[PDB]
Amino acid sequence: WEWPWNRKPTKFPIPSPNPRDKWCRLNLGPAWGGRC
Repeated sequence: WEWPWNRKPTKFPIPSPNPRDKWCRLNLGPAWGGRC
């Protein structure tokens, strides 16, 4: 009860990731549609 753990981080590591992150450039399929 005396150590710096306030306001935890954000913006996970490594830039706009390829892996399942903002992926999809067109209309998907399996469990998608219209949306990303």
